Amino acid sequence: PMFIVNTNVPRASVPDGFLSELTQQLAQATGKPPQYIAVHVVPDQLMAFGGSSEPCALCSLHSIGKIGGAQNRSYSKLLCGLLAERLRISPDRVYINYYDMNAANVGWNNSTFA
Amino acid sequence: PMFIVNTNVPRASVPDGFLSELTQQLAQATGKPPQYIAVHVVPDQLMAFGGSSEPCALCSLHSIGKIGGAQNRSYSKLLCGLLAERLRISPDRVYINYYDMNAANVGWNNSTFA
Amino acid sequence: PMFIVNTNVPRASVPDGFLSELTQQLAQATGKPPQYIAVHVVPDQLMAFGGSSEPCALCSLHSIGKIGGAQNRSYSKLLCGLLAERLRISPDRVYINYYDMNAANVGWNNSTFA
Ligand SMILES: CN(Cc1cnc2[nH+]c(N)nc(N)c2n1)c1ccc(C(=O)N[C@@H](CCC(=O)O)C(=O)O)cc1
Repeated sequence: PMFIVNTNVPRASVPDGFLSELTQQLAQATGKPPQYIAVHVVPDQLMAFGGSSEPCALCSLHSIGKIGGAQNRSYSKLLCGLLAERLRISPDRVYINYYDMNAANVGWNNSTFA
Repeated sequence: PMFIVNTNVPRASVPDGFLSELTQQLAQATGKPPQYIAVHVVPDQLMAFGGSSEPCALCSLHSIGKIGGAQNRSYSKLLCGLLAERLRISPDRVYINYYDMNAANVGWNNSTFA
Repeated sequence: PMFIVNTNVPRASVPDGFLSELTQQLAQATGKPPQYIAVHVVPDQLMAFGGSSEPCALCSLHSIGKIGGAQNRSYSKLLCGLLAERLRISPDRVYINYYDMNAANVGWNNSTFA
């Protein structure tokens, strides 16, 4: 799985250990080994949410499977909780786009997962 | 709806007010209120189009519905027009990927829109 | 086609010629004219892969057609090879998401490719 957060929160406000916390929490949430979890945080972005430049985040979670109605509700609670606690971003200023990827459409290690 | 633009145009060439103009015009174009619109501009990027480093842009528009052939032609005219007028990017050096998101695959405020 | 690479490798470690090589090799691999190839490299990113912040890359290839099982395996060998040779990223620390875009869902030059 791959989780990306783009945010206008400044770099210095991203706490040490945030990438490792995201890795462990997403490994637990997706049921996949941490070795497969990729995380990417992009601070200092020029972005607005609802016309406002107060703290916000635009995010995506891609996974081969483990994506669906109830699962995505759970991921949204988990990830909004982490963004609120660690980055001080209100959950109503976060969007997360979820992508269920087919194995043939994910390259890795000179091939794909197909 | 969520609109992202990545461009090699420098930050100082992004005019004041641009995020608000994008918010307003996308609200009108999609039929969703400004409150739902997120916009994200990423200047100073290392990118080429057709092998050339002349000004260019790679963009995304994500929406739950309101995506389709005629609508996407209209969005492209609107958004290429804005990028040409405000960022001086030729419309033939812009790509915009459109994504019709399922409500269950969009998270916000601790849940999803399903 | 459009290829994006996000990496924690620093900007100074991206060699001169990288975007040009990606453009030429992707034109060759996809069979599309280089005039239609867009490339984008984003170094200096805060990211981790599998619990490690050693060099890694999260990438996307979007194309109208030219996407499929065998084609994506070939692209992954080509692109992981380039990332290893030029950026010193191990191929097992690379993810590439492939997207077969409908022509009506790609804006360009004030319209779509439909
Ligand atoms: C971002 N959204 C949530 C929201 C709801 N439905 C959607 N439905 C679709 N199809 N797409 C998106 N993006 C949607 N987003 C959003 C943002 C701000 C207010 C808002 O300012 N509400 C007023 C009025 C209260 C109310 O909405 O009941 C307020 O003062 O809080 C509502 C919704």
